Amino acid sequence: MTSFTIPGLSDKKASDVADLLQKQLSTYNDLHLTLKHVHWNVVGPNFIGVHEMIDPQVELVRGYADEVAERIATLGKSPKGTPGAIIKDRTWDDYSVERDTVQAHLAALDLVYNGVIEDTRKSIEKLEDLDLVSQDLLIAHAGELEKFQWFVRAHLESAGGQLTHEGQSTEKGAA
Amino acid sequence: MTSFTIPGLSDKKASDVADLLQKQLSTYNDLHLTLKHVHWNVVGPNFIGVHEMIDPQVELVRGYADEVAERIATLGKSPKGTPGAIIKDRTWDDYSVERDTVQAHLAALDLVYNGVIEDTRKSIEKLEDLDLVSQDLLIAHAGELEKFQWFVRAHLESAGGQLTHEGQSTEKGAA
Amino acid sequence: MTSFTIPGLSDKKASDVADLLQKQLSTYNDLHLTLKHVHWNVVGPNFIGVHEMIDPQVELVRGYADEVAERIATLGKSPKGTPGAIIKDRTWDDYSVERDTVQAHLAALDLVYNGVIEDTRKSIEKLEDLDLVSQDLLIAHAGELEKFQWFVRAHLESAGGQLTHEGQSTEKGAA
Amino acid sequence: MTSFTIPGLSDKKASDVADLLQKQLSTYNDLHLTLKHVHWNVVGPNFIGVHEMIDPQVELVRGYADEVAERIATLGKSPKGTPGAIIKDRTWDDYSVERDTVQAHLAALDLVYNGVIEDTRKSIEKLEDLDLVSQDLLIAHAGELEKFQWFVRAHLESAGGQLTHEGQSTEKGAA
Amino acid sequence: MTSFTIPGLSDKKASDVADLLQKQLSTYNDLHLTLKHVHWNVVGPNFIGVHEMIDPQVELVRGYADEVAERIATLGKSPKGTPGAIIKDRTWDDYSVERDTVQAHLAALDLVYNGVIEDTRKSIEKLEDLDLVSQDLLIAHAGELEKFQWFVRAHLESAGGQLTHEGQSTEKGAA
Amino acid sequence: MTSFTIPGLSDKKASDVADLLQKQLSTYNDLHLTLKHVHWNVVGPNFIGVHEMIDPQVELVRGYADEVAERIATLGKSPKGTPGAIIKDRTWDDYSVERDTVQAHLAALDLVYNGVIEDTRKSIEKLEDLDLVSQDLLIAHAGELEKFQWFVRAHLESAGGQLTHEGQSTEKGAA
Amino acid sequence: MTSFTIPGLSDKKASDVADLLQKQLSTYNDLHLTLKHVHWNVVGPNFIGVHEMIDPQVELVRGYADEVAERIATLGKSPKGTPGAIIKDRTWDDYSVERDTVQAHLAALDLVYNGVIEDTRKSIEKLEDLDLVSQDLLIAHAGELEKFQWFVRAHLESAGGQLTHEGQSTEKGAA
Amino acid sequence: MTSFTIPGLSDKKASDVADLLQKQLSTYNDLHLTLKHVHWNVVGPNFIGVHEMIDPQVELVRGYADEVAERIATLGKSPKGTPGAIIKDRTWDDYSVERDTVQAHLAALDLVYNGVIEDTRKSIEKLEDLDLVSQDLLIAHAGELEKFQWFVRAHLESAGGQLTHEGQSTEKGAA
Amino acid sequence: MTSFTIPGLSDKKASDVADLLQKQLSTYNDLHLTLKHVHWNVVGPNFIGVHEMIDPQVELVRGYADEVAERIATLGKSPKGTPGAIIKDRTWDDYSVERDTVQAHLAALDLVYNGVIEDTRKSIEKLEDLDLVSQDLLIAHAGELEKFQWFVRAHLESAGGQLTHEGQSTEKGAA
Amino acid sequence: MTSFTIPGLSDKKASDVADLLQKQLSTYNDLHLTLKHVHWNVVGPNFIGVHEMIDPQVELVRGYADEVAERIATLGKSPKGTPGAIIKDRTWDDYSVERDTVQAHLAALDLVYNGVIEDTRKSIEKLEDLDLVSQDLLIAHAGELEKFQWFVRAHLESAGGQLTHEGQSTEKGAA
Amino acid sequence: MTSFTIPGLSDKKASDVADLLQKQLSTYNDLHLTLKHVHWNVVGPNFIGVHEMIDPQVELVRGYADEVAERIATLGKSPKGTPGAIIKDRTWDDYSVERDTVQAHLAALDLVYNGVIEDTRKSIEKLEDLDLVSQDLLIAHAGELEKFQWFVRAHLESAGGQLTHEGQSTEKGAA
Ligand SMILES: [Fe+3]
Ligand SMILES: [Fe+3]
Ligand SMILES: [Fe+3]
Ligand SMILES: [Fe+3]
Ligand SMILES: [Fe+3]
Ligand SMILES: [Fe+3]
Ligand SMILES: [Fe+3]
Ligand SMILES: [Fe+3]
Ligand SMILES: [Fe+3]
Ligand SMILES: [Fe+3]
Ligand SMILES: [Fe+3]
Ligand SMILES: [Fe+3]
Ligand SMILES: [Fe+3]
Ligand SMILES: [Fe+3]
Ligand SMILES: [Fe+3]
Ligand SMILES: [Fe+3]
Ligand SMILES: [Fe+3]
Ligand SMILES: [Fe+3]
Ligand SMILES: [Fe+3]
Ligand SMILES: [Fe+3]
Ligand SMILES: [Fe+3]
Ligand SMILES: [Fe+3]
Repeated sequence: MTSFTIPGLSDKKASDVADLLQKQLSTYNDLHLTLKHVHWNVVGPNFIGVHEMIDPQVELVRGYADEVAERIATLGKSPKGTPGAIIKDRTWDDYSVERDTVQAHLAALDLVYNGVIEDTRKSIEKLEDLDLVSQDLLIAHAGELEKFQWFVRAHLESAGGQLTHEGQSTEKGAA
Repeated sequence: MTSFTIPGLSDKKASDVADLLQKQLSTYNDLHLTLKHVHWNVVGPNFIGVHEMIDPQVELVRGYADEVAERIATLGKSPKGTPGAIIKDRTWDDYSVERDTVQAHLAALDLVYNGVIEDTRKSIEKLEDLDLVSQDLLIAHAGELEKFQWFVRAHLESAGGQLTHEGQSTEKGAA
Repeated sequence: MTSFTIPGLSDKKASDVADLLQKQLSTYNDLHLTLKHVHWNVVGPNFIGVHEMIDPQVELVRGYADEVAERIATLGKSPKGTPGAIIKDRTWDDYSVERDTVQAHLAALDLVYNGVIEDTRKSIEKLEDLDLVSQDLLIAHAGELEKFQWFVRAHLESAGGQLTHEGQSTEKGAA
Repeated sequence: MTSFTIPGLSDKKASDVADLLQKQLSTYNDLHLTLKHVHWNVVGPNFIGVHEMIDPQVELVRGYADEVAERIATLGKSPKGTPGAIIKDRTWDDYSVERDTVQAHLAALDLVYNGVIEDTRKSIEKLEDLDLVSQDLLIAHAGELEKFQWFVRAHLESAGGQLTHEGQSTEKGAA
Repeated sequence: MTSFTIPGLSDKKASDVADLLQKQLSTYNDLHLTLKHVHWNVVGPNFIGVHEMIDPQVELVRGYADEVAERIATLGKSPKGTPGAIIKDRTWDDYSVERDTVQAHLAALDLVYNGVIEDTRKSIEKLEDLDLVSQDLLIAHAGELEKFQWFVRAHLESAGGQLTHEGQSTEKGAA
Repeated sequence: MTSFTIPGLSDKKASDVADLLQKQLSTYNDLHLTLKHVHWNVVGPNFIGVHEMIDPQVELVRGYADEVAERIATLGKSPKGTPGAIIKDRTWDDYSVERDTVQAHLAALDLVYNGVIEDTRKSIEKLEDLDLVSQDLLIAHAGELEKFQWFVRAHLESAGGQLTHEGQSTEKGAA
Repeated sequence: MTSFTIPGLSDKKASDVADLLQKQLSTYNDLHLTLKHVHWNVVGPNFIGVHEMIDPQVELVRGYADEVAERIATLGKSPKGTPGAIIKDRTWDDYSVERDTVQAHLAALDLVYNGVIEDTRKSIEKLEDLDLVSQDLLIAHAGELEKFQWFVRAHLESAGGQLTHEGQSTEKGAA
Repeated sequence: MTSFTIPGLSDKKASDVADLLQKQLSTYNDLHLTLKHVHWNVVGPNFIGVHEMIDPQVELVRGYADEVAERIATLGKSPKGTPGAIIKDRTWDDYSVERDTVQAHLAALDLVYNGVIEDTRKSIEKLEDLDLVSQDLLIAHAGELEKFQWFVRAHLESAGGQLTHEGQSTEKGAA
Repeated sequence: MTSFTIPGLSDKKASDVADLLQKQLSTYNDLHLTLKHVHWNVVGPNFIGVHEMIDPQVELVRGYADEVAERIATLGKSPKGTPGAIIKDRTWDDYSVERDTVQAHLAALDLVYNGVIEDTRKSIEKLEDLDLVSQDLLIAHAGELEKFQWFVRAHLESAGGQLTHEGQSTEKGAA
Repeated sequence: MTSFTIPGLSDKKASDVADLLQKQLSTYNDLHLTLKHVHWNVVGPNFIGVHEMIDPQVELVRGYADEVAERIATLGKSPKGTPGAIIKDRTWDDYSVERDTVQAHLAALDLVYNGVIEDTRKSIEKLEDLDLVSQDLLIAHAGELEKFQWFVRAHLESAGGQLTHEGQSTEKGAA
Repeated sequence: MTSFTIPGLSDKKASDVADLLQKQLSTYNDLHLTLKHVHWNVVGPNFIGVHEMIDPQVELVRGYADEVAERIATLGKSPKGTPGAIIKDRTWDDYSVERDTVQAHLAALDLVYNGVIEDTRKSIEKLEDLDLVSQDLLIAHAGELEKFQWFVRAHLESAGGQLTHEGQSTEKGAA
């Protein structure tokens, strides 16, 4: 049973890209479940616009999870997508907010995205010497992830300055 | 802050339907992640047909999770969809198979579906005296869930008799 | 070769639902062939409207036959759909009208539908204690079957009263 | 002119289902006109999201009115849909709000829906012994009606508790 | 609270166009309900063609009601669309026909359209000096309204001459 | 200026196919104008069904005219499609019926089609030795032309026998 | 057999609009046949772009002919669309060009359009006192007719000045 | 190089319509750029609904600019659409707001629309004696422009009265 | 391993049709590659129209290659589609033109088509006694192939006569 | 009011990418207006093909302007899109050609594109050390921009050599 | 005849990218013909799934060939796509398998893909210093090419290990 991988790629690197994506795979799965969670637990006068704004993102992220997963399998390894594998690779805490105003959930998500976008950014740099294709993959995602954050922030942005519920990891904005 | 619910429904029952669906909500979320997991980890000569056969089901189940969740929220409670809430309400073990033949994964899934279809069946009967609408909801699902199992089984069915990897909870069919 | 069935269903009932649907399966197959038959053998000034009115129904019924059939297979049994199995389970006489006015064919069909709708109605009641899902299945059909009859009747309806070619099993309306 | 009805249904029950739906028919017609009325008479910063949120519902309800009406006609009776028949069967008061904030109109609608959902709920129970199909019909509606209310409420919901403009029949919430 | 209106329009005229449309708004609402009413209460050999011919018109008119209504709101006033406002602005009698032949209902509708088309024609002339845009609006409608009448008439037209159930306000044609 | 034609075709035959199609081209142009003419000048209780039944045919024939025309041009000659060229190649009389019942117009058209279908049939046989492709072209048309006639006839067909307004060239059926 | 017309229109004017449109009806029919004629008889290096540019126009004009025709019928009269009625109402000469360069045909068409656009312009002014709706109808057309001419001219336009094959009724431009 | 224009239009008027539209052309171009500008520079809790509400308008206006431009070219003149031609024909000041709340931008836009709708209104009246078609063109636009303003205003409208940031040219509403 | 073929066809003929199509298969493959080649290597003022005109043809031919190939396989033999099999069955020279004016490439293609259309024409006649279905297949193609040539020629056609770069196998037209 | 930016990006670089894109934003806006300008001011025998060839590009560029703009906003800054901001950031001269042959406008555009493609190329290199995502963004554009230029050039290309109106900044090609 | 190229690219590099792509162009053309070849020559129980799995890939590759080709032309050179140019640039042997099991063909293709993916990988690295855009182009392809291989391999993969018909260039797997 000769283990395989992409033509012109060292098993060393293959396993290196494989591990990076697998961590990414779980970030996404956690995220499209979370996103969906805040989708149902939002309340406020601007309920509908944010309620609907989230769905396309959930759809988009689910695809990313799928893209990234099959890339691992193409790399030669086996992708892990059961609830356990998520909690396992997961390095942060399970989304804590529940029924609550849009303003709250948004502020919470903003932070969540800070986590995702910062790690992806890193993986892109790391991947550069490992596999340009897998790097291209994440670059594509990054742009869409970063754009969605701005939609969230723009909702919290200050009159002409910026963000409310300012840099306070894990809540901190009743204003 | 007066708690609400459906017009013509006793808070007693509301909370009763709410709890039933919340358990259902997690079964689905676990299932559409699992389904997706076996989607990427299948191998064999009949790889493509099963690879693709699974996707519509994943799409369908994700919707069910969504339907059921908003029903809870309409009931007055708050739906839980983060990875933790899954493992919490979850009463069985995280899908165990990984890269492996279609035949294996199918046999594994069959069993998984046995779990889901049997609990839904129960909830339907229970719900009958609680809320006909929520019961109708699950009835709809049940039919599609039951139908998908048959697709899986039909792949394991015997010449003219029935199922291979016969009633052996957690694997037991190298034939 | 261990025979299978739906999780949480007694082989006793499974075979009971199975038989009911199989009789239904043949009623449909007979019906979408008949419907199609009258579709080609109609004449009159209102030819086109009835000619086209029938097609959607033929399409709809064919699907019902398909739904019901796979339900049997999901139940564990084997569905029968060859011309013989039809004549076998069939308990009435093969549509007798041929080239003839819309008014005639409609009156003939009305009666045919009386047969189908009355038996389905029965099976629904019977199924109630056997399998709620299979019952739901037929309920869905029933509504569409009953609605189509009204389209047919509305064509025979009296000025403000009702039906022409009044209750006369097997023709009886040259008016 | 022999009066007709559904095969396997007692004229007694037919006329019983017929009357129930006819009352339902007018509730809908009143509702999709009202819904449309508040659609044009809304103002506020969250104008657009609610403006558009209402349309699908108006479209959906209009269909329900249509479904229910043809069911009556299939039952053998004659459906009434002119403005007079509405006011006649109508048992409550004509929507009273006019140009006004979303928050107001929503609170007003919430109450309106309380009326509709409570009566439909009743008719479902009543219909159970009369005609399962007609009951299935309304069950379907109910779920969509109940879901739309939640969209409205979610806009009035409290931080983590519930509804503003709390239980005050006919206005009572400037907060 | 400074009342507004269209740039370059005298509040005098604004309120003048506003009133004209509001009367139009109710004519439409009455009409798309009526149209729908005759849609369900038709019988005859040519049932289906007329049954279906009506729907597009109902859809079209509902839109007109919507167009006209938002024009009022754009004018600065508040549009009225509840069942009461209809009966209020309404100057004629609630459609009187019920279950009955196509020929009858058509003849009845013809007359109804005579009412609508004659008043719209008038409003167009009146509006000419008030607001060309609002006039353009109704002109558009008029053409479609007038065209639909011809479909109705063409059904009643004489061999090569014209209309049956000739000029007899409120029925008068058993031929 | 070397005249061209299809590779492997004798200029003798080319000009022979060319002439046949050019006569066909005018038959079509005359026909899709006529068809359209009777489309606007029909009256009766079954007005709508026949009104609409004609349009697809007009669309279809217009295409045939287009197909046939470019075939001529591909043959090397120049197709003629102005009103004059029609009257020129035309060998029969300009459709004579005007505003009149469906029954009349249909009977008139039936005859018109008898003309078209009989000449096309001939051209097919003639073309067989000239150019199989051009023959295939007309065969295709023929089937659709012949089918449309049956729609027309089926409207005039006798109880179980056949056609009314029986073989009477240029009218002859007030029954 | 009481002759009919549009509600609120004097038979005097009806017959006046009727005649104007009937002349228009033939102009269109002549035009969409002609347009089609030049569509097949064009040659040159820019063959394809003009070949295809013409089709949408033919489709558009055919519709105009249809619109205008049913307007006549709605007016109470009977529209004439057979090849004879064309030549009859026709006041100019049958398109004379045959196989020939785009440049030629375009120049020829330009002139043809000059005829159509100038007469329509007139009818619009005339109609103003007769029927605003029928006037609106032609105004709509005019814009599309005028726009298509510009496409044709733009092909003949001078470096920065204007039109080639300058004002020379019936050919006159080998340059 | 003989200058051209629309058949039946005096070069005097042509150049008159031409100039009017050219000013309109620049108003639009300025507007769909501005609209787009505020589309990106909005912030607030109701960010998404207004963010998206603007796009259809930008798309619509861009088309208007296109329609109007080709009308000029059809008139015989040459349309100007480069950034310079805008600033040139432009008679007001370049949109001044930048990153800022929806409420602000809306109030700013309202005023902008007041400018556009008032000038278009004028041009319509002026054009009436010049070219009915070009007048029809702008009438069409006007209705859509006026309607969009109402969407903007409805967001600023008072409880039951009207507009906030009341008549204060160039800002004046922190409330 | 019993060799198969179409029911009711002599292995003698099967192998005869098989060989004919296989030669056709390579002609197509060569052609849709060539067509594509000239698609990229065209230059001139009429570049775009011809650039795009070619694509549909490439798409169409590729399908023909596919149709024809599976027909061989259905015949019992094995279709050959690798670059070698092309050059093998190929009896002419590899397209020689490269970057060059439309006029050139067209003239070159014209000749290429002369080759294809003449051989197909032959195969049709030959096939007539072998297999009517396979003959029908090629007849269909032929018509589309012949039509495309005319598009090419029409670009080279003379003022009113015909083709430029007249009958000069392998170039010969700088005019 | 804490200023924000992308997670894992130094405010130093953010403002650096921001400025680069803002210059790009104006290049695009200038370009899709210009492109549109030449779209209306083209004349010649190949008018239509180039007229239409331009539209997709205008649509594409407008999107790029939108993409790039929201990227700035996501970066933390504020995008500028009013006519003034264009002229401001603009470093070249406003498109100078007006009504004129395709050949001219194309040659003019070619040069315009030389400007855009050369600056984008630069920004890509510069961005490489600043933000890979924003670099990816422009790379995507570049390919489409570069491809469109080739369409333009291919129209000016020499027999087998290259470009006409050879390297002559600001016109220089009457040939 | 001044030779051209992309703005901001040295003719040195242009010709360097040009040559790389031209080799790529032929690899693709060879591949989408081959792919298609194995598409028709497959047999087995899993025939259909692989039969259909291949088509999307053939469609995708054909596009790549098209993309890459126009990139060359945009670079200034001339793309070569005739069967000869393929065999010329081709450095390996023409696909050797013919009618044969899926398992065989897949194993054969796997190897073919090893060739393509390894060379593309190389060209990407090489191109990095030549033209980032052309590099981006191939990166995109690579990902899709690599993904398709995995579909092929997954069919040959071992129970939990990997690939059958293990590393044996040119067949070697009857197991
Ligand atoms: Fe997915
Ligand atoms: Fe997938
Ligand atoms: Fe979902
Ligand atoms: Fe949802
Ligand atoms: Fe089916
Ligand atoms: Fe099926
Ligand atoms: Fe409806
Ligand atoms: Fe209906
Ligand atoms: Fe509507
Ligand atoms: Fe609306
Ligand atoms: Fe056509
Ligand atoms: Fe054509
Ligand atoms: Fe038409
Ligand atoms: Fe029509
Ligand atoms: Fe546009
Ligand atoms: Fe345009
Ligand atoms: Fe294909
Ligand atoms: Fe195929
Ligand atoms: Fe855009
Ligand atoms: Fe945008
Ligand atoms: Fe392609
Ligand atoms: Fe291409």
